[PDB]
Amino acid sequence: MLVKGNEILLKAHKEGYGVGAFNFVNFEMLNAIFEAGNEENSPLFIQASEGAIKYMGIDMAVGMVKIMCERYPHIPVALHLDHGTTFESCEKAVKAGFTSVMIDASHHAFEENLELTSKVVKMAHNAGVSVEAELGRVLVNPKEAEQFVKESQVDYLAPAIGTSHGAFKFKGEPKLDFERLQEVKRLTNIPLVLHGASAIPDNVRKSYLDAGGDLKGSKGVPFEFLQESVKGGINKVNTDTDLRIAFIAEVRKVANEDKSQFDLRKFFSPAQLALKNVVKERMKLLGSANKI
Amino acid sequence: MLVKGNEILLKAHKEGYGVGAFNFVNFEMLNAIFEAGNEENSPLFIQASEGAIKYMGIDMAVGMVKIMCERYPHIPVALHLDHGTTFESCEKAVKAGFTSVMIDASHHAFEENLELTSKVVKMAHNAGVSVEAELGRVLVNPKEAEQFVKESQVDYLAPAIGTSHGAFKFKGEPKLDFERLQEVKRLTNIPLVLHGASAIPDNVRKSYLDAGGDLKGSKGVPFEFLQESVKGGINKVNTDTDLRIAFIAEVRKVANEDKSQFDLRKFFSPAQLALKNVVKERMKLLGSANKI
Ligand code: NA
Ligand code: NA
Ligand SMILES: [Zn+2]
Ligand SMILES: [Zn+2]
Ligand SMILES: [Zn+2]
Ligand SMILES: [Zn+2]
Repeated sequence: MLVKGNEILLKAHKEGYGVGAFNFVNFEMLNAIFEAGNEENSPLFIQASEGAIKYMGIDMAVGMVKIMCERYPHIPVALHLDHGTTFESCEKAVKAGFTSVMIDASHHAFEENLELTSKVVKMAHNAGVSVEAELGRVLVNPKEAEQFVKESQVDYLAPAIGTSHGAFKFKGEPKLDFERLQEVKRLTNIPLVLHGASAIPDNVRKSYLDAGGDLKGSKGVPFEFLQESVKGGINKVNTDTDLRIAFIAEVRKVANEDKSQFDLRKFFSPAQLALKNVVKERMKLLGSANKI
Repeated sequence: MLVKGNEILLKAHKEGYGVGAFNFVNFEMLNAIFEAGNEENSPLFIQASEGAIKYMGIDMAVGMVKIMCERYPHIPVALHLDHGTTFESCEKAVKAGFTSVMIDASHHAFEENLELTSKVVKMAHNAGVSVEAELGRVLVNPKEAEQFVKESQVDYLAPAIGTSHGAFKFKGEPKLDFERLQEVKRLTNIPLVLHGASAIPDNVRKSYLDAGGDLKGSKGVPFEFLQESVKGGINKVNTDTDLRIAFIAEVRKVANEDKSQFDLRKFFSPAQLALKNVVKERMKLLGSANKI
């Protein structure tokens, strides 16, 4: 059932596992994410970026998730606004029925970030909705994180410890500041969020290139860094790129191998399966499998 | 809003125009169809095959359409089960919120076709749902059609007048029996349905071939035959193949021109536009534009 984001992440926080936060932009992605959670007996964070919401319509985004929740009413599900850019955007998500909203003001100075975050928190908490904020761009200041969390009363925090959104994360070898993660965790004692957490698994890379795609030397967060992140206190692991590559790899493959194929189901049933499997493996990696 | 299929088709019947019946299998197809209906001020018949319902789940098929209707509440919309093959399938569609159901028993002899159709009609009319049936494979016997409609109470009839499904309709020159259509129309005085009515326009074919697609010498119903069909009494024009070809053309196109592209919206926003334009033009051709 559809629940406050903090309901899910407080449990992950206390028990020391990570919950994948999986972006979707249409029915096929959403269906595959839900089937993965059902098969791995794992809670789900479902997130939609502002762009995904513009594409679907916020009414469709919420509506499709509510249908999927009724289909799998035993799975805890949070519906999360990913990288909300304005108070008004977070407010619209709250009104539409999102159960978690992220406000990204990390590009502002501390005082302005804190002020905007606090305003979102007041609004969202009055409506029973949980709030994520971000600190750091470059890396988080743990004492700043400590005061930020206490002052804003935000539910979870994304501290910058060395990740970038999308492919092409690291200018070489993957590096994450785990001692800084541990300090943030110690001082804030709340669920923490990792952005830019796609790993680009080798099998997903191989299916994408074998289908003719070009990943342009992208580097994901290695699996061991994700596991060490969770050990350091990460409880929400934002995952988008991995899903998109796996999905479009299969779409490209169908197009290549049958130039007369125009039944959408023939493109998107294998795409769903590939996406579903990435999610299932990620739920096992992060420790959310069998936590229902 | 969401209305009984007969509400839309009775108006078309009485005023002598055709309403396109457009199949969907996911959100992108449904969104494009609805934007077309909104931009051409046209009533909408939205169709889901049994395969599409299995792919989406009938709860999602109905759910997404209801969301779309609330987004465009000035548009009359019927949600129609396309080629229901059993009573139980039609009954499940009625229970899920479909407003029109088609039972295809045209492969049975007249007596068994009529018996199953009448059983579906009694169930669906008790629930306020309209019913379509089919006669002919062999082209329709107009005198059978007259008795069939009188005895079954079915709301609209698909008579076989020379069309098959999907691509590869005519292995030569297009040809439809308009004399037999006019007779069926005169004897039944109900809305009539044309199955296998995709035209495969030249521009859609070209886009698909331009993107490396292979249409294997497929040929559709020419626009002038579709217009002569509506002149003869066709009021519902089943359209599916044209939508898929135009959609997948743009998908293949995006895959070909950028091997690093894996943002789903970059594949499906141009796909939606190409599908919307096919639908808009078809609505103009059939005479449903500006009938809202
Ligand atoms: Na987020
Ligand atoms: Na039909
Ligand atoms: Zn992010
Ligand atoms: Zn971020
Ligand atoms: Zn048909
Ligand atoms: Zn048929």
